Amino acid sequence: EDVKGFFASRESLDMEQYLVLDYYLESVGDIETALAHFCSEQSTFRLVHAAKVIDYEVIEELEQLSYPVKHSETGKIHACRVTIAHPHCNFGPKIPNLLTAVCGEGTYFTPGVPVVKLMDIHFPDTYLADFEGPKFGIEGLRDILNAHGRPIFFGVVKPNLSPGEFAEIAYQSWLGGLDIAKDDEMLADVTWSSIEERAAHLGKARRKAEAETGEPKIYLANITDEVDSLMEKHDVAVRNGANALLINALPVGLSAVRMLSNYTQVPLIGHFPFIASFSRMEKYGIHSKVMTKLQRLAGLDAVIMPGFGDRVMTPEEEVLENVIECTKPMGRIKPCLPVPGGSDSALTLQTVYEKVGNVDFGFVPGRGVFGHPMGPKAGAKSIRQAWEAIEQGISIETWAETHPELQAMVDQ
Amino acid sequence: EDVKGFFASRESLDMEQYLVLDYYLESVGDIETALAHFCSEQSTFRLVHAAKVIDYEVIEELEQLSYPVKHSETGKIHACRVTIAHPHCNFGPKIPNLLTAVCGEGTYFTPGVPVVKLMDIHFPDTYLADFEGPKFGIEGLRDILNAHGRPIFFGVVKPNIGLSPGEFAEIAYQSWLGGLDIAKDDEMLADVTWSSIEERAAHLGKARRKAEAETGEPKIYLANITDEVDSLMEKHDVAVRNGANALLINALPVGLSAVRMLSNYTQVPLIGHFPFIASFSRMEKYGIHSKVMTKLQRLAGLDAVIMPGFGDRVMTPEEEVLENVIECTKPMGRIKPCLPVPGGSDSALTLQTVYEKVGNVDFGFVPGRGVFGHPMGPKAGAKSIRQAWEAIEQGISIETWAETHPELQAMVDQ
Repeated sequence: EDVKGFFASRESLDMEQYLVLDYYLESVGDIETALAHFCSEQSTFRLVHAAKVIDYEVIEELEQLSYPVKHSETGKIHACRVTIAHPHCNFGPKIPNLLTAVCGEGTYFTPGVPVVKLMDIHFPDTYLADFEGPKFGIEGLRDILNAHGRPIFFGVVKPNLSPGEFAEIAYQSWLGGLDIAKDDEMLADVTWSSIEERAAHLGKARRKAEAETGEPKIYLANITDEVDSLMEKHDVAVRNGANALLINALPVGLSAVRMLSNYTQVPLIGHFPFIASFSRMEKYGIHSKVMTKLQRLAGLDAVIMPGFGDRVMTPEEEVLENVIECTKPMGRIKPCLPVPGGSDSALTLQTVYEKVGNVDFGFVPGRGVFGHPMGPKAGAKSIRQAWEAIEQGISIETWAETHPELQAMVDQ
Repeated sequence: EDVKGFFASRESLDMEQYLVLDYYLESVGDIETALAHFCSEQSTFRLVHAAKVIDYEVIEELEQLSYPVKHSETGKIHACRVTIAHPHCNFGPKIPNLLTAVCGEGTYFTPGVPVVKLMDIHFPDTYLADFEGPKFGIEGLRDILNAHGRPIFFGVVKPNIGLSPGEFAEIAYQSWLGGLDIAKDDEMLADVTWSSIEERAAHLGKARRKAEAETGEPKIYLANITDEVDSLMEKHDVAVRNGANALLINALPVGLSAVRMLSNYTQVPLIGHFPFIASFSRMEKYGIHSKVMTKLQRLAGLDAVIMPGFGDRVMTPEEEVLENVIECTKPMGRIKPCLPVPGGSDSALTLQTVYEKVGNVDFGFVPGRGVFGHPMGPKAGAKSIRQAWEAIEQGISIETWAETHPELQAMVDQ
């Protein structure tokens, strides 16, 4: 009768053979018993195949679960933070198998553990050695744009229009200094706007804008589609002048992202639909930073994510942790570009740069580029003017005094 | 203000062009304003491309959101049930594009609507006409097993992980001799180094064909082929050439779109398991109802869907389990019904209850206890399941039947 077979010191294990997982959970009844059950349900106690508790913290006794969950369990309720060593031989370097083991039936259906949140995953170099990661990363993107020492400026072309109407809006934004003009993540391959039609027009406007400005520009085409169509969509879009591709990572699945990443001739950027369904509860589900880390592992060169601003429904601390997962060392896996999209404009650029602490982010003005009173071109110009005020250590308001496009933005 | 441009009568629309979505939500501020914003964030107003409110019911005023979400909005909080017509021309017959539209950025990040649960999807026949659905479904599985007028009996071969393919094979073989239909891989044991798909399948395939010869009855070896999307077809071909005659996939981990791809390729029934689904479906008032995922799995082409089942220790309410059961079996255009497999705290002793709750024999039964851990072994454990079924058919109680049936009596004893 042995709960203690699911407990090990980190020092006693060959940690190259284990992933390290961090969970929040609420247990019912004897704590160590619940934790062994949790370990057993996610694995087997085979010495080679059991997941093992390497540390835990009891936070507090609770009078009640945080969320009502049907359970027949009897006993004291405790909140716990738990660290588990999980042998990666059980699943291998395969994203669906990883998900199955660390957030699968054992994770959420262990008797006596009704409330669980997967908080972090740490991968040893041995495990990472079987993954490719981003082909391009931050520095591949910067090389394409010849954009050095500054944030990367994104524009979501509004509205969503015929390929030729879209095209002239995008063209103006690039002329005024935007790096990347993208499709909305809800705008892929449809009847009024096929990927073939859109990509031809946008590719022509992109190469024209590169010749008129003397600077590289990116057309970011959304190719979200059925898994069996993604390679063909890549080929149509690239042939026509898209030089970066957007994918909705969770709706297509992280394994599909990995396959497209191995194929792609151009940077891939991931958007965030679906993730909130399992990451919003503060004490249940999967931390959004785990997903950001997984998208990077799968090979996205940039990750669009919720950003800063009081109207964004993700805590600021959580945004900053997602930012770090994109940029931090991870074996030989390239860093990807964090693109925190909040209630942003020329007026919020300084705040975001200050919160991030470096220039390795993408900025997406939600308003005041395409909504700017002087047009899309002057809206893009106001963003570049605000960046230059920041480089000079001058206030936005002082800079605006001599730069009319930025002044119009301060006016609203 | 044209809040009212996002409101329509169902009768004013050509409903063949819309999906019908049911949401629970908690709005902040003016109700109809929050609803129009919700509609707009998920779509645009263009007469062709806007999602529109066709009905809503204000349930109550709340003092506080059900969960404490970070939000700036101020105002009266209301719980609402809302019915939205969403034009399917925006996304087409494409599972990832569907998910992006109805549970994506707009769904969860509309200002003034911090708490949302997607409760149901209804698809018109027009939209269903571009999907295949299950190739085999319930009747294709019954035809393979020649199992009619009874549930389909599953057994998860256990000890689950860390066994030899030859060790695995003997236990599965006894269980088929005992009367089990389907011997399955663990959902956490796919293609790994001490137990490759090629070695398991060869051994299990040989035992299945022997058990068919020994019993005179067809038997299924259900092989777990969960893997990276780009390997699934090759794993299908290895398992099938070795004697797996059905394949198990973890649907959400591989992605519903990859399931659709394998369902078009497959020569054998595909069965979906449920890992991951709970991370978004457990909150009573947030995320996606599990029945939506069951419906989507069916649409993607799974022939059977393993799901939480009945029993006090199962962390899914009974009413939710029964809703999932019906999503598998109900009319859905020309989409075949799939076999619901509600896996609970089950044994020979709980079979009558499940039959009673379901109300027909179109389910899979998965004992958790008393088959492989039956005092007399795996053959006697499978036998006790079949004896319990026979007692149900005669309208005799389990304990009366057990008097003359030793294998069943042991289970009554424990």
